[PDB]
Amino acid sequence: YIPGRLDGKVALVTGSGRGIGAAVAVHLGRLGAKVVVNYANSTKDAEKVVSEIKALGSDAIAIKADIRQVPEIVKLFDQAVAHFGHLDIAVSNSGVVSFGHLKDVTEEEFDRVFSLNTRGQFFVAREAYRHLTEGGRIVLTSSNTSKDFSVPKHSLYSGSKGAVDSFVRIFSKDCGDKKITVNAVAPGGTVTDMFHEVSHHYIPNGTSYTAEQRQQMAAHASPLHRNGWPQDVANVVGFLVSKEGEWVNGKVLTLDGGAA
Amino acid sequence: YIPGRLDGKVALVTGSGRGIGAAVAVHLGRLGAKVVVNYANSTKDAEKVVSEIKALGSDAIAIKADIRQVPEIVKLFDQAVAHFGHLDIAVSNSGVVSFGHLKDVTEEEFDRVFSLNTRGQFFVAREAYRHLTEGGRIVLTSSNTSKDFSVPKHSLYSGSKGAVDSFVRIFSKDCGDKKITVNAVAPGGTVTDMFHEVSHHYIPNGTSYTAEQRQQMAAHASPLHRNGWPQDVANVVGFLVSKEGEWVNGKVLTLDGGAA
Ligand SMILES: O=c1oc2cc(O)ccc2c2oc3cc(O)ccc3c12
Ligand SMILES: O=c1oc2cc(O)ccc2c2oc3cc(O)ccc3c12
Ligand SMILES: [Cl-]
Ligand SMILES: [Cl-]
Repeated sequence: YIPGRLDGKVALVTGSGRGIGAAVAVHLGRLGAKVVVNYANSTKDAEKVVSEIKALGSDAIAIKADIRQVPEIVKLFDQAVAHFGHLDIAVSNSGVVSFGHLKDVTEEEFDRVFSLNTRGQFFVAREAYRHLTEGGRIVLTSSNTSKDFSVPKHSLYSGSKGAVDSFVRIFSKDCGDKKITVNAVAPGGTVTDMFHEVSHHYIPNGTSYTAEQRQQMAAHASPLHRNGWPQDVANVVGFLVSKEGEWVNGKVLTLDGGAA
Repeated sequence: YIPGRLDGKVALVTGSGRGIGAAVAVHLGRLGAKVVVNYANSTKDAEKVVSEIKALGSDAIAIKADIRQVPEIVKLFDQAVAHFGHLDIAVSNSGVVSFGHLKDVTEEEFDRVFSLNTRGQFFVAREAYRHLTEGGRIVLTSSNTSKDFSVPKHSLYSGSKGAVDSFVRIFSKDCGDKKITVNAVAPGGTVTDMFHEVSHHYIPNGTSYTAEQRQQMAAHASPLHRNGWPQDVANVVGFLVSKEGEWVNGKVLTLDGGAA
């Protein structure tokens, strides 16, 4: 047995096609877990991630699910257990971003956001509790915008994650009857191929700066003067889902490199 | 002009039929506002509240709305403005409580709770922003269970209010362009005719105590050794919606008599 490692464990990771989720899936594999690469859209991308994990020496399988549909969350978890025999760890990176002044937010947008970010993650936790081995791990994704960062015209998204913060604190109480810990990670601005299409929303008069200037401004918000990267979040998830992360339970960890 | 008072103002109060909302509606009337008594169920009860407000010397009107239905929120606010000429203050006391272990929470229950407590209150705020006079006031209802109090088997409700906390902080940014402040009150256990039917959920082995013992236990949780009452919340709402409450903006105030 090697401390910090996940040898002999089985982990399920949602939102694995891209960005943060992909880095998390690969990292848990690097740590020695077999990985269910759950994803929402591109099967080719997901199989890419599977292939990286196998190249590292761990087994993986891509299982698609629309996490807005609770019946698909149930089948995802059933299939995860049937394939690998058991499931120890469940990490949700499922979510969508949204912007707009309160006055302009529609019913349809509210539902688009809450169905995935809040309702979807809630039922990922339910199904993880139901399927997990004793002593397991659940990690959901919040955001620095929930409590630590105030962005005008970002109320809907901020509240979608505020819900998750409260969920995990109470989930840790309920899930203690299988000795499963429940936490959330709350990333700040993290660079992916999508960062550049939305970074203007986070800066006053953002469209009057170039993408590169906006990335650099995001970098300077941390006193370390660099951007957050998907590996930064994976590193912390990896610790939380390890044996050694056990005493962190019912908490939300803001991962912004010291910006707040 | 009398500091703290609301003379010449028009206020709309949701959830006014009963409990906290009723006390809030009557209080804003006692402070000199004309009141739209919005309610969900009993018209007779709502007209009772209207009658109290008129007996105090202020005008009031009962307008029903199902706050789960955004089209009815729009009409409620349109009708409020058409009746009184303008609207200055909007207070939501809309919500339902829910209990259950994570493992047993259904899609239907999630939706029952979030549609009112979170989605409904969000759109009350939207419509209040859209209809309010400059310099107005929006107050939503959170709960001590959002952040300050951890109740096992209460994750769904806790997260429904966690969302509201994040909403109001960001709403205060957006609503500043009409100089409207936005806050929430987060009551703890507050005695109403309903308190006794659910107080067992908040105490380990609660059903093995009598209703009166449970009420007394709730009283002892505050270092003032009394229960919270609807007037306790009304008093604070009244301050927030006054001129003198202006510098409290974007905040959630936990009203538990010092329990936390
Ligand atoms: O581009 C971003 O994407 C994000 C995404 C999130 O989920 C949370 C925060 C951010 C975020 O914060 C910033 C601060 C700046 O000064 C500049 C850019 C950003 C920026
Ligand atoms: O009965 C209650 O109803 C509530 C309703 C709420 O919305 C929040 C908190 C409570 C609450 O906290 C308690 C603590 C005790 O020790 C005993 C009873 C209660 C109790
Ligand atoms: Cl994905
Ligand atoms: Cl009501």
